[PDB]
Amino acid sequence: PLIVPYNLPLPGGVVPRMLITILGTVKPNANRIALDFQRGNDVAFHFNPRFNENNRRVIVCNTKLDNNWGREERQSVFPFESGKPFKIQVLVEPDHFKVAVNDAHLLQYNHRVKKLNEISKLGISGDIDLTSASYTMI
Ligand SMILES: OC[C@H]1O[C@@H](S[C@@H]2O[C@H](CO)[C@@H](O)[C@H](O)[C@H]2O)[C@H](O)[C@@H](n2cc(-c3ccccc3F)nn2)[C@H]1O
Repeated sequence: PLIVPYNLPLPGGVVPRMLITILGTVKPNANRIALDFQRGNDVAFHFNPRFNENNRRVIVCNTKLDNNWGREERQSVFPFESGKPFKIQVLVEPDHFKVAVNDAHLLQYNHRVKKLNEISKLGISGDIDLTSASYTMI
């Protein structure tokens, strides 16, 4: 029952072995969700489930630098369902973010922003009831 959009500070940025967990429930008739791992105004890793892009469900990932989006990476495996509880786990690995949803691997996103210790905030937005957002080292 956290307020959305939600800003989770990531003190000292991210680092390999850091696991970020987001628990929530998708709203009925959801349109979109976004996680934005931010380095100041830049978005190192945007993770964006879209429930209706041309009547298809797709996950779009990208990076925003100096207010410009780059090349999208798209994943049609789509583990979310309107109305249902989810867990997103984002594990920082040395050369990529590794994302699992509901304990099943979903995608990896290679690091474009390389100053990992400056990726100091996670924004959580869109059509969810947000239960919790936290991090730990594994
Ligand atoms: O690349 C990734 C970006 O994509 C564009 S749309 C893109 O536009 C291109 C140019 O026309 C096309 O070339 C390309 O096909 C098409 O995907 C989105 O607006 C961006 N966004 C989403 C959101 C957001 C806000 C609130 C809640 C959830 C959210 F997700 N805030 N910003 C971002 O997701």
